[PDB]
Amino acid sequence: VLYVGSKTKEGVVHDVTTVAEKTKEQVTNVGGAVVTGVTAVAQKTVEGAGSIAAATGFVKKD
Amino acid sequence: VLYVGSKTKEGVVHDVTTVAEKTKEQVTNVGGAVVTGVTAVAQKTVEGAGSIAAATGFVKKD
Amino acid sequence: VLYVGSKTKEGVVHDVTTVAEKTKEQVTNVGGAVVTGVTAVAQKTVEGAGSIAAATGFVKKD
Amino acid sequence: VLYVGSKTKEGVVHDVTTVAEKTKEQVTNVGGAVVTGVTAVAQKTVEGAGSIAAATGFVKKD
Amino acid sequence: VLYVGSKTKEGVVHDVTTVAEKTKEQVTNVGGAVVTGVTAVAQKTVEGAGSIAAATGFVKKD
Amino acid sequence: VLYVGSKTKEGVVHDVTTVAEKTKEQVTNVGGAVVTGVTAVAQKTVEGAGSIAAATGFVKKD
Repeated sequence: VLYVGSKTKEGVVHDVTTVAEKTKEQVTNVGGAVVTGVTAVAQKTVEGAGSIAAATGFVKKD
Repeated sequence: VLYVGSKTKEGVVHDVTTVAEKTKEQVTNVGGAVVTGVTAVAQKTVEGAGSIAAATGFVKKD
Repeated sequence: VLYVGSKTKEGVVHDVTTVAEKTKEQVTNVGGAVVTGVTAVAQKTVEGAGSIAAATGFVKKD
Repeated sequence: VLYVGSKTKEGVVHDVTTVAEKTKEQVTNVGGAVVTGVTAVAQKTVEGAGSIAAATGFVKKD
Repeated sequence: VLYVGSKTKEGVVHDVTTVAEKTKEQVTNVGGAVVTGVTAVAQKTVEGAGSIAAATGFVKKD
Repeated sequence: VLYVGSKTKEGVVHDVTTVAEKTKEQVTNVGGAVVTGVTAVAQKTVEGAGSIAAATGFVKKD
């Protein structure tokens, strides 16, 4: 790898605008995994066997 | 790796705007994992076997 | 690794604006993990087997 | 006139609800009479020759 | 006139609710009569020749 | 006129609620009569020739 004058953006999250007006919500969770908000995960590299990256709303009952 | 004049952004989260006006919410969680807010995870590298990176709303009952 | 004039940003979270006006909330958690606020995790490297990085709203009943 | 146990309502205006959300308006009046709001006139009696009662948006160039 | 146990309401204005949210307005009046707000006129009796009662947005160039 | 146990309301204005949120306004009046607010006029009797009662947004260039 060798960069020369490189305006690079690599593994990036941006400009995630989210408006909400007069919105009702209601959750009744029992042992599950409810996800309702904003999730902005930015990575570059994940190694490994059996790994898990960026696990939103994940239920693992192995 | 070798950089020369490199305006790099690597593994980054930004500009996550979030407005909310007159919004009701209500959660009744029992042993689960409810997630409702803003989550901005930025990493670059995660190694390892069986690891977990960026685990929002995760329930692990292995 | 070798940098020369490198305006680098690596493993960074910024500009996470969050407004909230006249918003009700109500949580009734029992042994779970409810997460409702802002979470800005920024790392660069995490090693290890079986590790966990950036675990929001996580329930581990292994 | 003679009342006995008389729940009378005579010459009355009520319960004039008026909502407005995200509404633009723009008037360019020149010598006229522009009327844009809420007008609730309640009278009982008006006598006289040539009189005028309850004159909204009225232009009189006699 | 003679009242006996008379819950009378005569010449009355009430319960004029008026909400407005995020509303622009703009007036450019020149010698006219622009009316934009709430007007609640309640009278009972007006006598006289040539009189005027309850004159909103009125232009009289006689 | 003779009252006996008479809960009378005569020539009355009440309960004029008026909310306004995030509302712009702009007036450029030149010799006219711009009216933008709340006006609650309550009278009972007005006599006389050529009189004027309850004159909102009135321009008289006779």
